[PDB]
Amino acid sequence: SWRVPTPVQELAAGVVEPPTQFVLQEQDRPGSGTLLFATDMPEPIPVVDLSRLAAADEASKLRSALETWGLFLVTKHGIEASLMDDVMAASRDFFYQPLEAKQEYSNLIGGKRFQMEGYGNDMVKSKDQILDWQDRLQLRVEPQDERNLAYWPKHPDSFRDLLEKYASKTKIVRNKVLRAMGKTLELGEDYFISQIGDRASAIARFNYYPPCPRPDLVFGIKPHSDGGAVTILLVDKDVGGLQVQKDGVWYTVPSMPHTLLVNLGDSMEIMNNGIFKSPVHRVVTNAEKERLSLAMFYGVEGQRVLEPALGLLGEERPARYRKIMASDYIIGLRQQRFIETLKI
Ligand SMILES: CS(=O)(=O)c1ccc(C(O)=C2C(=O)CCCC2=O)c([N+](=O)[O-])c1
Ligand SMILES: O=C(O)CCC(=O)C(=O)O
Ligand SMILES: [Co+2]
Repeated sequence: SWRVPTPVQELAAGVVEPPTQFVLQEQDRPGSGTLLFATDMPEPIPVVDLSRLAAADEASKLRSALETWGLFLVTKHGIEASLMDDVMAASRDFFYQPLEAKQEYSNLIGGKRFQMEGYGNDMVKSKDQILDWQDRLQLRVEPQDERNLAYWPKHPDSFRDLLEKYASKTKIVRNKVLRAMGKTLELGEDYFISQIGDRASAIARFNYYPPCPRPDLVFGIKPHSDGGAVTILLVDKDVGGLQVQKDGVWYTVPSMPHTLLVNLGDSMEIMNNGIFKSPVHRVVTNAEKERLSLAMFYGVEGQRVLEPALGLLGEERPARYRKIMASDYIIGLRQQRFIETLKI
């Protein structure tokens, strides 16, 4: 039974204690037993005006942010507040539907076996696995010919249209960030555009974190780094919870309305020879309100061999990561963090 979890939104309704499968060992808890989860992020806060990324001072801000945090907030990103609010409303609308309606999109293929795409939870591997306090709807967006539209919610009926339009807007953001990164690494503005390739990948993950009566005991999403090249994250109504690790310390990622958060993923850490790192991040829950986010994961095409860019290497700049085909990295990332296995 334990390999077929009931959605946390159901298990959380009205409870005053988290069920045992969500409770972390005391030393793993946010605050490690206590109620102080994270430190405020010190100034300067990493914020990048995406419309001015060709100005030298703005490019410098992007570089500083990537060296320091591996992530940054973006303003002037070209996405209407109306579209951001509507795509997150469509997500909320879906999660508020009855369990049996959402389960038509279940990622448990016969109610028993996990796959990534669909509505439900991440894979449960071992009965001792501590589960995260969240549900998610995860969908293949690109390459468009690999989509399985049977997993895309039909209600509200504008869900697909809104996701398609939003993702076309975050793809613009992806391209601007990647071009700025090729330039600052002196690899050519185009370098990462060519890396992701014609069949560049895009996955949409709608996260739903129910309120938790004991946020000191659980993770909304456990510490992790993302697997792709860059992630573009939208947090609905800027509800707090997202935290980033730097030097063993957990820092609150600040909220800014109508902004996006851009963070690097493991594929970029490999490609850029670890000059910038893929940041480890987590979500802590709260007692008062649900929290919703939409992560757009952008990665390289499946056949691309991930390796440190030749332009970053030389006699005194050895490769720090071993070569691996992108699809094999993602599979290995699924089944000690996985990117450490690639270090040489
Ligand atoms: C959830 S994740 O481990 O960050 C994550 C998982 C899979 C993918 C994605 O499907 C890609 C391709 O399909 C296969 C090659 C690698 C590439 O990454 C992404 N992505 O496109 O960014 C992220
Ligand atoms: O909900 C968030 O703010 C973070 C989501 C996240 O880390 C992920 O979906 O990989
Ligand atoms: Co993440």
